[PDB]
Amino acid sequence: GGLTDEAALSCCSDADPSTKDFLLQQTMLRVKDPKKSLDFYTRVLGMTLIQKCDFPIMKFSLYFLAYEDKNDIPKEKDEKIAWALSRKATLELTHNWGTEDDETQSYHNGNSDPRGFGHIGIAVPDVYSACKRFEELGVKFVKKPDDGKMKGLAFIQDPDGYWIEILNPNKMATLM
Amino acid sequence: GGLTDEAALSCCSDADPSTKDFLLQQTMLRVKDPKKSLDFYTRVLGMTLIQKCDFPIMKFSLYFLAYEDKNDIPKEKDEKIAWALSRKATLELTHNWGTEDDETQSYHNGNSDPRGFGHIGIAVPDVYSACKRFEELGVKFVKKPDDGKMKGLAFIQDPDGYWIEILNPNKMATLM
Ligand SMILES: N[C@@H](CCC(=O)N[C@@H](CS[C@@H](O)N(O)c1ccc(I)cc1)C(=O)NCC(=O)O)C(=O)O
Ligand SMILES: N[C@@H](CCC(=O)N[C@@H](CS[C@@H](O)N(O)c1ccc(I)cc1)C(=O)NCC(=O)O)C(=O)O
Ligand SMILES: [Zn+2]
Ligand SMILES: [Zn+2]
Repeated sequence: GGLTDEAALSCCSDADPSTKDFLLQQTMLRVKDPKKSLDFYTRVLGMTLIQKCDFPIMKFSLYFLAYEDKNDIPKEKDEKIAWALSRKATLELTHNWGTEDDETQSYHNGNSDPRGFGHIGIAVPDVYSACKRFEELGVKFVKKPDDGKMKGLAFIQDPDGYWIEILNPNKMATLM
Repeated sequence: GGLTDEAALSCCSDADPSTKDFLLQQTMLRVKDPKKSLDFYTRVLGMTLIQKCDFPIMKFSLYFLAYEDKNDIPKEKDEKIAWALSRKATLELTHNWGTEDDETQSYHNGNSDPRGFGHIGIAVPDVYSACKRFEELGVKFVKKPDDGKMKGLAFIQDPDGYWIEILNPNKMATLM
């Protein structure tokens, strides 16, 4: 079986005071073609590009996306970086230059061997209307809301095949 | 080369009004042994276990961790699930029952072929003092702050080998 509630709680320690201002800032995914990824995360999911970083010597670019208002992005370069990297829950897309033209390359989504990472998840007001719009836009589904084992939640895929869960927090209580 | 700023902006669309309340709620990682993972995320990183879910029929448990105050967790079951799954920036650890006793099993961190997912990142007030405490606790480092190419940021590993970046948002402006 799994851990009992009691055993799980027994493995948890209270937070040391030196970790009090820590925050979960980002999740990083590698993307083959940033033009496709930027269109997907902004047009389909409504995220905002808050910061683009280029490192010519190492041949890669980074794209930070988040659910933030465009009007809150600072104009000054140094303030912009400090603000972008101190937002909670950002998505960092890494583009290693050249992958978009290489037919033998692709990234692995973690859901087939060898497994590891599973998904990112977006909380929405209504899974059914959000998925109706996704179907209208031609988005590829891993799991429609009424398919699979757990009903009421969905999995879509981004341009690289990463899985994105679509969930409504106020309808999850009957799954357990 | 990579995308110019102008070309990147050209691939972004304004957010459709039906995505206005969407939020980036979780990142899911599979963990071999939840006892080790819970101790690492709570004792080393100071996160709080906000919700534990067990699915006996499918043989797995889910552990949601976040930088949230323990006193804000609702007491009622249904309110607790709605609150936990509407927090931004949570970490979902999936335990498939039995992996902790299987010597031939382990998860892949995404940083060696086949690559995909890279890391989660934690923003802290001071990278050097946080890493000093991590060293005192026996945490395994992928990259100490002054090693590697980008100075001032670190990468530590959790019990499964997943990479966790330690960064100070106010010291990143000179890297570009
Ligand atoms: N054996 C699986 C175990 C994990 C698992 O099965 N996760 C669920 C989504 S719950 C999840 O990811 N999530 O965020 C969540 C957490 C708590 C609740 I309550 C509801 C949803 C899944 O993929 N279901 C497919 C289906 O139902 O057909 C694995 O390794 O991925
Ligand atoms: N070829 C690489 C490209 C991505 C990459 O190299 N990322 C950096 C951390 S920046 C990153 O992950 N992050 O959040 C970040 C973003 C913007 C800034 I400004 C600073 C840090 C890395 O791993 N450096 C190792 C080293 O320096 O030795 C890859 O595929 O992983
Ligand atoms: Zn990063
Ligand atoms: Zn999930």
